[PDB]
Amino acid sequence: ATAAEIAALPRQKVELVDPPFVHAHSQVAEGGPKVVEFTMVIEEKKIVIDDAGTEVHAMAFNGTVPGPLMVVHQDDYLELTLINPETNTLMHNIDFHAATGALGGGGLTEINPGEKTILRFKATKPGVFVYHCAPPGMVPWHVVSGMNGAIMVLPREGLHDGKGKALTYDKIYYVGEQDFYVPRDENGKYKKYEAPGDAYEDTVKVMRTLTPTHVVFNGAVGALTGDKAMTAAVGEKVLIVHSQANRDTRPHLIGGHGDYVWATGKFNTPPDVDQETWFIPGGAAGAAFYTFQQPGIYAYVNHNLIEAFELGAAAHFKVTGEWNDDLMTSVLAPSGT
Amino acid sequence: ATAAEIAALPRQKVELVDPPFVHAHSQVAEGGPKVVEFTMVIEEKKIVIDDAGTEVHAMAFNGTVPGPLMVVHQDDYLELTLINPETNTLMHNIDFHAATGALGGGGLTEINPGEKTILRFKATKPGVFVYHCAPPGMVPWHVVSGMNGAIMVLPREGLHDGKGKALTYDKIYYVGEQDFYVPRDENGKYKKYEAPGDAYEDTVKVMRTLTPTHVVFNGAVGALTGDKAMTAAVGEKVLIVHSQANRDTRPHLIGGHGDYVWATGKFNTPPDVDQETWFIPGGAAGAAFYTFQQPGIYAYVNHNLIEAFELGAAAHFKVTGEWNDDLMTSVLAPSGTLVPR
Amino acid sequence: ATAAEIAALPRQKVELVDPPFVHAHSQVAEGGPKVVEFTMVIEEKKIVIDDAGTEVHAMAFNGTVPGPLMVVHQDDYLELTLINPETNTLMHNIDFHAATGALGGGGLTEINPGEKTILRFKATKPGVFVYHCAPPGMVPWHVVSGMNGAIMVLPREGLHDGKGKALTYDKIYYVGEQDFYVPRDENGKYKKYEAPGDAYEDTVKVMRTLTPTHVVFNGAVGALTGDKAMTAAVGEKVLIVHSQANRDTRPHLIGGHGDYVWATGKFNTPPDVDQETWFIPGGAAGAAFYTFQQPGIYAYVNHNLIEAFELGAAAHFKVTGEWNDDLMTSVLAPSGTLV
Ligand SMILES: O=N[O-]
Ligand SMILES: O=N[O-]
Ligand SMILES: O=N[O-]
Ligand SMILES: [Cu+2]
Ligand SMILES: [Cu+2]
Ligand SMILES: [Cu+2]
Ligand SMILES: [Cu+2]
Ligand SMILES: [Cu+2]
Ligand SMILES: [Cu+2]
Repeated sequence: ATAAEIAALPRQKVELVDPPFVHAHSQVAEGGPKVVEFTMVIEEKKIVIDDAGTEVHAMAFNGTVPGPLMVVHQDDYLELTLINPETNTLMHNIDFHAATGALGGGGLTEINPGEKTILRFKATKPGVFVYHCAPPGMVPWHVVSGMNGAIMVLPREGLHDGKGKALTYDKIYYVGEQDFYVPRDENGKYKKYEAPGDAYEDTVKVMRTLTPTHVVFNGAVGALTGDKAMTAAVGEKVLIVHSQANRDTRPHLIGGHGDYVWATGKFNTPPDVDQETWFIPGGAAGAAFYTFQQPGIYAYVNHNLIEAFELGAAAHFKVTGEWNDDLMTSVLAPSGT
Repeated sequence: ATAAEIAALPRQKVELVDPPFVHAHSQVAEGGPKVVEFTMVIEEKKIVIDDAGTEVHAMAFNGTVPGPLMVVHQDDYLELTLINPETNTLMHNIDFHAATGALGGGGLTEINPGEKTILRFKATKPGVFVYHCAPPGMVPWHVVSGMNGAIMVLPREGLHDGKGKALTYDKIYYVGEQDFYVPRDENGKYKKYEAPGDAYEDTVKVMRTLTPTHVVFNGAVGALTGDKAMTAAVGEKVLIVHSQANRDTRPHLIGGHGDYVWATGKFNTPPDVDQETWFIPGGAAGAAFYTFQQPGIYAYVNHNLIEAFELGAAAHFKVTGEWNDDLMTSVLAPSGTLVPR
Repeated sequence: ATAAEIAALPRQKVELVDPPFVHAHSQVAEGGPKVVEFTMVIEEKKIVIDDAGTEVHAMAFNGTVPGPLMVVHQDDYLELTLINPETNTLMHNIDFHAATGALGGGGLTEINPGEKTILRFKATKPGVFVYHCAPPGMVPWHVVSGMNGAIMVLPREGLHDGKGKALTYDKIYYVGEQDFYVPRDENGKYKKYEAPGDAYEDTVKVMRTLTPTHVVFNGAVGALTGDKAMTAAVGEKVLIVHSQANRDTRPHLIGGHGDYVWATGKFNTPPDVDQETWFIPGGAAGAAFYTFQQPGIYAYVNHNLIEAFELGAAAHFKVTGEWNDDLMTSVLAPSGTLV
């Protein structure tokens, strides 16, 4: 498209919402290509990531870890206003893995506290994609302080299976998984600090072990449970988008499956089917579609079960509806032999 | 299917066999859906996992690590009687990743010592799938104590390649890979404990390093070697099911390939072909089909070679038959002069 | 093929070049099956791998880490002369994951210093494949001392997408990624050793932690950056072959994609498309095809960004050509209240 063709397209402003929900959008595009406008404000903030009161100095797009999901259609333009408020201490930027050129946008969006910038890129490839901060010389430190999220670039005709049949979800959730590297003192207790830059050296030492102290969804142990358990009903079709900007993961729905999984996250790569556990490499997003068939509490985990049940990587779905005895029944409930 | 329709189905009782063997089955289903019956007793038992004599309190379905492979066909029902004998100390249950509902059956099968339960599920999706114990609050410790295995839900029509041509194997093996996290003392020697519970706190510390001390097939270093090597002949078609309930692996047949690999384990996902090394994420099973072309000893490994040769993840195949110099020949054997060094 | 037919095939000798470059070849085969002859000399030598002067006693096919890429077509034979010079100290051999039999050739190629051997195998399967040394009983030590590379067995009709359209690259690069395990003393300083065997017990202790001290391309931190960046132009089609003989990696082109990725490395498995980050398990090679669309500097990384930017696994591409403002533009450059 020429600059005059892009000038003539409609603009749409979107209000973002906190993960794991996703802002309003249409699965099939409503209209020709648009320039879709988003704004995120970077907040350097303390987050508490476990029930021992462990703290992280988060570097949080729109104040959440992960940052929020942006949704556009293929060949729309995503136009981001990124703001780095004067109350922050570090320079930040943004790399969209969905984008083409200038290190994903990072080369064009380096903003010191008190600056803003506006980047536009054409979303030429359909899929779910990581975005993350990447300041030269400090890249993994920002990413493993929670400065990452994902976008979804839907095909203009919505999702389809490998054979071209429509897949339409009722619900969509976004699970961002985070590896944290929290320094400990000589007694094994997690250290606290009064500014992000005070933890830097201690944290690089833990990062270089390649062994996270915590692996969590939505920024904390247990965050996607209780008030934030994800909801569905028997018969509803749910898309679960999962990202991990730095480290591999292997998502699994305990008691369910991934009926269709774009494990690579890319919708022109046909999805795998009937998955028990799928694999998303560090630096990517993936998406699984499932139709619930049984009610109950489900857990949703990274299936390194030490990562899930010792280090924090477990969420719940609460699912209403009628039990199906054909699919599963207790013929004899636990009872003396 | 209604309760009445399920009741009218034929029942078949299977006698399980120990890994890496798989109980007798038919590749193509014989007749219509069935309720296929299995029984396993859980044994908490000390096992040795290396030639030094290192000792784990295993938590073993049917007394083996891995637990045995159960084979049914798509839309059969798998009906398991699971028994937790009164000589065990812990509650156990089972989660079938092939099943739908109640945490894969875990929510409906928590048995204390002295209890049994019968779970039935419809095997709706074809593939190989992990199963493992999962007591709430203690899940990884049971699974990395060996309490996991796999099932295979064959399509009713048997296996096919991605273009629909039949793939019929002559033998099958099940390789269960287990990461173990054994505590060490102040000088670096592995510790032994009187009961499973005495090991718990020291074992969780090693688990949280995410670094196994042992990574093994069939429960111990070298278990599938020597008189326990797997075997085949030139021309024979072998399916190798591989599972890992907790941690990634990357299987490889040294001197062979995976001609067709369902790396995800799911038979409605077309298999990769011509693979050197395939990848099975923790929490899953996969399957590779190969036709042997050359005789001799092969190794089958996790191709993190430190895991294979330092931590235990290496098996052998002994293959009989004639050597094929078209496929490979030593044009000049190692030769030269005997030099000082 | 009868014995006289195999004996009558043409023999062609090919000169290797050092990674990340690849020897000249044709994408579509030229003529019928041939026996393609290569020779490699193994060098044991000390290499420096980071800006602190840390040393590895490298075990290097053809004198490089990784060893060079050999390129043949499907149903050619690859006939390698492997030479272990008398100034080396260790026995070595070679396992081609592309080959069938004898542990990939390792059982037929065990050569002490002062020996040579010639192995021929039929390249029956198309794809990129690891090769590595594997002396029984010391396999991971040789591989993590750098003794590994890859080959490419192209289909005779060249590459194609999943629909059958031809995919023809202008350029090809081979990135071999290496995990090293360098012992440290109790102050955290990397240790140095007189002879390669002197480091063996300390190095296996590091190996057993499963945590590399360094993760590098072309054998050293920074080897493919700066003035050693790989190059392309806007409009150019580039195939990037990547291998890792011992440990998983997850390549990513920062500011680009893998337009077609044979993530398994095998050309009869249809490529994934539009990839951000692909995944190559330890013990395999993979290949990504991309057409560059934007000029400027790119980084090409293992996207565990701690492995990329703390442990060494980052390369650059320098790309010439015109900026495309349709694909990306700065609507407002970084700014505070005033311009
Ligand atoms: O089935 N997840 O442990
Ligand atoms: O070729 N297996 O090391
Ligand atoms: O986009 N690589 O960090
Ligand atoms: Cu930042
Ligand atoms: Cu990135
Ligand atoms: Cu148990
Ligand atoms: Cu599970
Ligand atoms: Cu060697
Ligand atoms: Cu190998």
